[PDB]
Amino acid sequence: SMEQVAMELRLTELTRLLRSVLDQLQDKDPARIFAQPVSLKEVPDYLDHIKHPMDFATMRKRLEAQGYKNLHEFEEDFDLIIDNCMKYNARDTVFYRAAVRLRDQGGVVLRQARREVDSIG
Repeated sequence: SMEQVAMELRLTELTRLLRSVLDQLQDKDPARIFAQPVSLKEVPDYLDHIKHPMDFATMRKRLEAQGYKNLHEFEEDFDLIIDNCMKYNARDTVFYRAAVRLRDQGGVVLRQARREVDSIG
């Protein structure tokens, strides 16, 4: 139908916007701490601690499959990156500290994203 197409164009444009959001958030991680999944070869107990692992490469795969229906779903995955890190790693670690800085700096980007998503519909 024409409606299904219109809907598909909306999703494509959301995907376009979320791709720009993702790039902006990932720039706030210049150390690439959150770029890839925690390695289960190198941290073999990880899934005993963290039940829903997440990382920027995994978000990108979902994004490019158009698997984010709305900004909330995208934000859920970003929050998992941060929250998983802040539980697994102690406060006095470069990992924890990187998550805090990513959360703080990401907030600005996500605040405008939500306005843009609502604005453009």
